Amino acid sequence: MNELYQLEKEPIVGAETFYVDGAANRETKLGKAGYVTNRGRQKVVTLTDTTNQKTELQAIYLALQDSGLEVNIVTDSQYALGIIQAQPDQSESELVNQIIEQLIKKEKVYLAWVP
Repeated sequence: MNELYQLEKEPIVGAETFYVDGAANRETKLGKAGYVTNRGRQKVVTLTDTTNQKTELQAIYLALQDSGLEVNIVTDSQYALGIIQAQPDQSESELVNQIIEQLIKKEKVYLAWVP
């Protein structure tokens, strides 16, 4: 079963707004994810063996975890919000997974973007 979320087109009036951020140093694999909210709450967690993509997603997860039943979340990561947006499209994820499975089984493959 493909369970779907519903997002608001505008901020929820009166709801806590979490400004979330995350970053992972490419060399140490050590990242920090966290938020500051309009109501003056702040949290910063540390993640071991992580990537930029994962910490940015983690920051959103934290906000969802620590927020009430109504919540506004502003991320500085286009990537994280993009992953979430694409999640409901089961067909696309299948297509992409099947490409990757094909790539795995090839003995040699040159794959390149040529403008």
